[PDB]
Amino acid sequence: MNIFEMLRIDEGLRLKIYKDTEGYYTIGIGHLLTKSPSLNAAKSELDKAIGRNTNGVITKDEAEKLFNQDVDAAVRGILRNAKLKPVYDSLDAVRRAALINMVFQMGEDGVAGFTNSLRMLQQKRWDEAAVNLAKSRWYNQTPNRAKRVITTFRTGTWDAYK
Ligand SMILES: [Cl-]
Ligand SMILES: [Cl-]
Repeated sequence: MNIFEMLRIDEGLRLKIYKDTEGYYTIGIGHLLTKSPSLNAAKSELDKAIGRNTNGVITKDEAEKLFNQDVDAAVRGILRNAKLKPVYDSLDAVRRAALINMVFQMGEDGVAGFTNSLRMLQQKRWDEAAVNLAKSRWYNQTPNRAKRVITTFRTGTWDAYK
């Protein structure tokens, strides 16, 4: 298992514009297009992102390309973030995947706000961090996915994904 396969399990793949769990226009592998309610504003962002007139539909290859950029940007955002970087550097390979997953879903600012859990992860207090991570809107809103990420942090194994 690796970060790509992990995220592919959590986000799915859709080749036509769809609405995410929050109700926002998305396409491919969890690629957020816009927070705007307008489907046209979404199609516009979509075409800008792909470099062609898509009419709301893309191919698998195009979906995968967006995905590659998005994972890349997630990692680089962590590395540039003063709050996140030290956490990431402290972690083993599996748990690093878990932090990347959170960042991809909720953005850098979002994760960076989990101050207390971050400190606990850094200190390697697994069980405590798992308990604190669960007290969040994130966990309340997407409990199945959150549990999977949380289990990855607690255990340092890919069990939740197998
Ligand atoms: Cl883009
Ligand atoms: Cl869920």
